[PDB]
Amino acid sequence: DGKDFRTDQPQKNIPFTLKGCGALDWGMQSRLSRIFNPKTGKTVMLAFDHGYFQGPTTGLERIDINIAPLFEHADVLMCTRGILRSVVPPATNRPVVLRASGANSILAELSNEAVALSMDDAVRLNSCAVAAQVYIGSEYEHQSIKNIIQLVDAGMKVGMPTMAVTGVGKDMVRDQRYFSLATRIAAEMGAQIIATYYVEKGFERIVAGCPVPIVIAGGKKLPEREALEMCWQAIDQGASGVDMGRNIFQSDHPVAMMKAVQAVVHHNETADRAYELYLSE
Amino acid sequence: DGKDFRTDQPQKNIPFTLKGCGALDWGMQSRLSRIFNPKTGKTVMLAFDHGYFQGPTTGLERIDINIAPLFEHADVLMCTRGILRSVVPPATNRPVVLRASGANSILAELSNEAVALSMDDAVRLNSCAVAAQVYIGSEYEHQSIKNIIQLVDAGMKVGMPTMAVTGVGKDMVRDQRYFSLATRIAAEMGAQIIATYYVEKGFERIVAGCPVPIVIAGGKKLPEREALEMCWQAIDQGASGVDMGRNIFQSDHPVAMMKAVQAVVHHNETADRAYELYLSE
Amino acid sequence: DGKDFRTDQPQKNIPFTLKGCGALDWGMQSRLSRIFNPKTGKTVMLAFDHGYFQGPTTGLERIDINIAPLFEHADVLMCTRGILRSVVPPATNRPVVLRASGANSILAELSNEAVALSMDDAVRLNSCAVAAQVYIGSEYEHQSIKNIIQLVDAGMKVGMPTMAVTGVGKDMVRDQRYFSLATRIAAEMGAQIIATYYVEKGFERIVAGCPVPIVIAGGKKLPEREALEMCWQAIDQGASGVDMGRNIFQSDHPVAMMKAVQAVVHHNETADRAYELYLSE
Amino acid sequence: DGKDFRTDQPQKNIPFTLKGCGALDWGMQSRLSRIFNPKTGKTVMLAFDHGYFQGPTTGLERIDINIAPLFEHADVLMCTRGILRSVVPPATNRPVVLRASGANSILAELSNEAVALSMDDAVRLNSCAVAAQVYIGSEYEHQSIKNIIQLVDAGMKVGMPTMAVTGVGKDMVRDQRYFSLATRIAAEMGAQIIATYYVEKGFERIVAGCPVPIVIAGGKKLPEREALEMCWQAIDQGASGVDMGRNIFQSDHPVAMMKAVQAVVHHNETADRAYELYLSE
Amino acid sequence: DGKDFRTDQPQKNIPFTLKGCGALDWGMQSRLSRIFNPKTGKTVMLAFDHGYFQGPTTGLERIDINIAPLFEHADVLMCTRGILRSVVPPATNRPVVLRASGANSILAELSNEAVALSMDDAVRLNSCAVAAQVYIGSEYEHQSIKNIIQLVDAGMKVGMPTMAVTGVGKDMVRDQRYFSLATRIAAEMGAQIIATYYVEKGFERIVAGCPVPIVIAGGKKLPEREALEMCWQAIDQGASGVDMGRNIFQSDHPVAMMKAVQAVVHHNETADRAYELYLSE
Ligand SMILES: CC(=O)[C@@H](O)C(=O)COP(=O)(O)O
Ligand SMILES: CC(=O)[C@@H](O)C(=O)COP(=O)(O)O
Ligand SMILES: CC(=O)[C@@H](O)C(=O)COP(=O)(O)O
Ligand SMILES: CC(=O)[C@@H](O)C(=O)COP(=O)(O)O
Ligand SMILES: CC(=O)[C@@H](O)C(=O)COP(=O)(O)O
Repeated sequence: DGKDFRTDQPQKNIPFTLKGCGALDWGMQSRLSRIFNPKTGKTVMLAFDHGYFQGPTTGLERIDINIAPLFEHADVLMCTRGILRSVVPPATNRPVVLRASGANSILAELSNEAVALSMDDAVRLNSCAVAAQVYIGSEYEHQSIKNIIQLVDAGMKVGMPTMAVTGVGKDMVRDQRYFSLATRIAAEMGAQIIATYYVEKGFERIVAGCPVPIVIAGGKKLPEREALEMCWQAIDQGASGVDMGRNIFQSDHPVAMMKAVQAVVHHNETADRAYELYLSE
Repeated sequence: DGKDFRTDQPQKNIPFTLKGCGALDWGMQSRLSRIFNPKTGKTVMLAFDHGYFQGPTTGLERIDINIAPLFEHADVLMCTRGILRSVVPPATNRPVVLRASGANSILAELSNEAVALSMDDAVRLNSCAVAAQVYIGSEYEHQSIKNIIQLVDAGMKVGMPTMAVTGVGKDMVRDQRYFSLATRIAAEMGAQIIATYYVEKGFERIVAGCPVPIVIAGGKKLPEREALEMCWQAIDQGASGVDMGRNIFQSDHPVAMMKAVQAVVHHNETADRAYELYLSE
Repeated sequence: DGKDFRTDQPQKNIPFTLKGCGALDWGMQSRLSRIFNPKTGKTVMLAFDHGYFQGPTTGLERIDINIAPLFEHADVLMCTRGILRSVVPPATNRPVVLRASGANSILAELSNEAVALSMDDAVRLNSCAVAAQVYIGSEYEHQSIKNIIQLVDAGMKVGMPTMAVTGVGKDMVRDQRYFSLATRIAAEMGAQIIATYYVEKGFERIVAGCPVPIVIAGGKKLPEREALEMCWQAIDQGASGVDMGRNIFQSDHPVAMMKAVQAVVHHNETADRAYELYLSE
Repeated sequence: DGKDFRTDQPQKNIPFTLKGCGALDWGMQSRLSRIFNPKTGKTVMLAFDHGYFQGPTTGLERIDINIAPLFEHADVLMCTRGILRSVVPPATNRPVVLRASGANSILAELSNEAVALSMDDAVRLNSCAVAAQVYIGSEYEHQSIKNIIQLVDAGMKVGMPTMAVTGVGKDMVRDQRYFSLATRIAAEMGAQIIATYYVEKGFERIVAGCPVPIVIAGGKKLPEREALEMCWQAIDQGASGVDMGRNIFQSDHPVAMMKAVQAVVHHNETADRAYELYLSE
Repeated sequence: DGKDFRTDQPQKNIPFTLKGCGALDWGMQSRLSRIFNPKTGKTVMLAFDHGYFQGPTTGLERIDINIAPLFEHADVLMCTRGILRSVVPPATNRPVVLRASGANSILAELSNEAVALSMDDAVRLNSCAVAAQVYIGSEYEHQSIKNIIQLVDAGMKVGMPTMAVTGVGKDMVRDQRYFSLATRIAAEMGAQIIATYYVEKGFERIVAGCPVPIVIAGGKKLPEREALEMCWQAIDQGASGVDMGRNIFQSDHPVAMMKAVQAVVHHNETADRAYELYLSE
């Protein structure tokens, strides 16, 4: 009778502010919190998935020795289930984003992708999301959009987020009007995280037209403090993070490279004080 | 070129303020919005499912004649699929909460209920929610809780809210500590709407202790002037609406009783000016 | 001794008058009534699914912003699940018609569409109908019908209506004899809603030849006084509503435009007395 | 061109007037229409399923010999799948209603019934409806209603009507208050046809309180001049037909009895005028 | 090339050290890493599912106010789906252990539990594990074990860990020989996490005899200095962590108390360098 139900204190719902994800089930919003830091709304994603069509890329020839010491320093790991089960220790304890597409290679057509793992297996490995390429304007574009749909159709049954990454190929003009077309279609079809390329004009425009968080692709490795201005620019006009690739594992200062990348995204750091985490390491 | 992405304007998630329902999928939140008014957060639910174990209850002998003109002034209709399909015209265009429990009758033990319709048919009939009686303290309580468990498990797959109605047994009172026990376990098991009966002391402690909306059922017929004080009291110390059966259709002016409960719930009306326009019609 | 079954007054079924929808289950008839007002039998549909193959179309760069305040003034909203969950709040409380086709784009063949979301997810989102493009006379005409067939097969299990939208090419003469070919087949295939374009000669024959309701596609952006004339005569020749977009959200006065569209549709307003209080607020 | 769409003539829906069945899918409305003649809205059903718990009951020892010549003068046959496949020839071309309950007998508890055939097989047998006993007030009242629930849930997936037969005990009074309770519970649960017994006072009130068609069970053999008054009284009080087992096949002039029953049910003839067409044969 | 395959340096599998979990799939091993900290192999679990059969016990009347600020201090949360979706924010970003048993209450038999959630929904809710009570020696012991058997069966398909919690009666004077029975059977049946009570004589034989990790349940409220002696004694004698419900939300220093529990489990902190992790507030 002296117990306190606090009748004086009205119940009020606590808002979920991750962009365009305010009308999702708890679990899907839960997995998204593992990727996107709840304080920050952004992520630093470590991609080491390129072997799914490229093979032993420079720096991913040995995942266990040169990429293993880098896991602890990533917000979220991105790889394949083959790489995950083989060389990525479960005890590493980081959110994982699975490559669920493949059946392409650098010797044949690049857009000829199919779903590379079932949602059944994405769940069994306790994934936070699945990722697939969308290839608008390429030969097998129809199929590429269909891969997303199947993952999204499957993803809703289980609360598993889908990442659509807009994949450019051969000779294709990277501009804002294309990626605006490309990112939006993926988001329009239902993808909840978008991975894209930074564009020097109108990146502000691809993010705005995209209702859901947007992440940056690294591109080819530049000298180790390079376009952290790219990251800084990306974060400054709305990118929700970076899914950096070779730009990290091929850096010759891999643990010290991302301590730099953290700062630009979460620490709202100037691009040129990213070098203040220096390569004198 | 002439496009306006309003880059000056960051995208913002709009909070869903309905109590304990801020982390549900769009469709489930959508279904809750037909029932729970999105700007007042409350409901006036018309229950006439009483015949599912009582037969032709008084006021309910002819649903097509005496209840048909009331569909139109109700927020939500509550009946069985048998009544819904037979005499409730689809063109009524009101949210329906289906009675999904039964296999008991006033001739036997009354807590002896089982699921009376599959989620398949609730979806087929475009239900906004499914409802079942839970009988805490009764001979057959275990099964009644099991019914909700099944309905919630089935309901989550499809975005269908589940309503639990606290059916009291064998005069075991019917005080606050009992309804706190009944409502919370039900809410704990996963039901997003809870129907309970009003008590004259401490109804505020039942509402506060329940993580999801609580609406009260009308009970046996009272003088309409004694019955809107119940509504006024329930809503004022936190009820998120009403599920009023017999205090509507047993009255001499159900349509005028209608508006009066409506006046109390949504319009924050004091008790007797709601009947000061009960007799105005 | 106190019951009144009013045996003198026989039960009489109340007819469902919606054209060609008199032999449907309650739930399917229920869903059609959120869309078609049961008193007028008509609809005003706000289409903002344009981005599903076009990207950030002019007027849809910010759905979150410029088209969102217009939701309240539409009878039914039409969009994608990607857009719906991201930027359309559940509290909007409007019937939704989901874009259920896609995998095409402005860079490739435009008739090459596949089903873009499962019936599983349409239910989960509490859709009122699903829509797909049919491309009669086009390269992927066959597949476009197959998608329709597939949607009807899934919809019938669950009581969900399918809307067929006529897909035009850069090749095709738009006349009465053609839309009669396009609309009839879709209706013949099982579609309960057909979306087509107005023709200035013989539109009365397109309406007559279709056993189910016909709604108008918006067509190219017009001066608003041209689009209410488009609206008035089609409804004058039997149309059951509009599936309008750019004549509303590209208008520089979107809210004032739909009230003008409601009046022409519903209130049998002549187009130039509809313009009366087009300039209200 | 010379086509006649006769656009001056709007399409108008033709109502399905069968009581409480105006909101059913076409196929379900189709099956109910084979049973209930749409011109009279009534039926004469020849029930010979008695062997499912009674064994070779009197008059039914030889279905192939003393019941076979009666099929043609019946509107719909009611039997079990065992009798149907074995001794009822397919070429009979009459509607059949399958007994879908059993597993009881005259040597044990008579309410102890379970579902006796899957919906898979009712369809396989081109059934127009499935039937089960409901045993209100009995030991297995719970089970008997659950049997109905399972059949109605299954029937809705397939457009198969379910008939509920008020299985009554007994030490228990056959008054209107009982059949009103039994019939209402069954109809409320979803059964589209209810078979019950005629009572000399307030049967019209059993009819009025049931939203869906009511057909009467024949009961034990009466003098045929007495059974035509039961028929006359029942139809006069709102009943939609007959479910006549023993008052037909136990008569020594069964064919002439069904014509006598036909006259009362469809052609609205008096009992004493239907009686001299009971003779004449 | 620019390749470095380190042929001199063979790949080596990283051993997974969690007790009895060296033969599990990555995903299952992954989920256990969110619960048992990879540094220590230990956990501090915050249980507040008590209401699933007790209703609003003291400290749990309002989860959102007095339990919400504690999310910050446990390794893993243990609760129900009803509490989770309603009052636990996804942005909490915490490992969750769902209550997967219920259908009991304090007014009836307490061992009368059933499986309370589909594995489907635990996955949808991104659980790290599901938990159920085992009631060895009680009247409904059989079902409680089957509940465990079923959850593991569902879990093994999906890589979802099952926790078995030992449910005691006041039949039993509870000692070491008995909890040895309860813990072992469950682990034997397949549960990978075990919850037990401390016994002051022979707790060493329960942990050694249990092949999979054991966490101790707090039990009823005791003074914090000896309750931290419970934590120290259990952890020091091989227990792998705590599943601490009532002994935290008992304190007038709940928030400052778990740091005392925190330190003892993770750092092998002395019980009474721990009584005063009060300080200044
Ligand atoms: C198939 C791909 O697109 C990968 O190459 C990838 O996305 C990794 O990131 P980056 O290193 O390309 O930026
Ligand atoms: C147990 C019941 O009676 C339910 O049918 C119910 O909750 C309807 O409410 P009311 O009729 O008591 O107002
Ligand atoms: C496939 C489409 O393009 C439809 O979205 C459509 O045509 C209706 O909107 P409007 O663009 O005609 O106004
Ligand atoms: C199994 C039955 O009892 C029903 O098939 C039935 O009611 C037959 O009619 P009657 O034998 O009562 O005339
Ligand atoms: C039977 C219970 O009460 C469980 O819920 C439990 O043991 C949780 O921890 P504590 O209450 O022992 O601290």
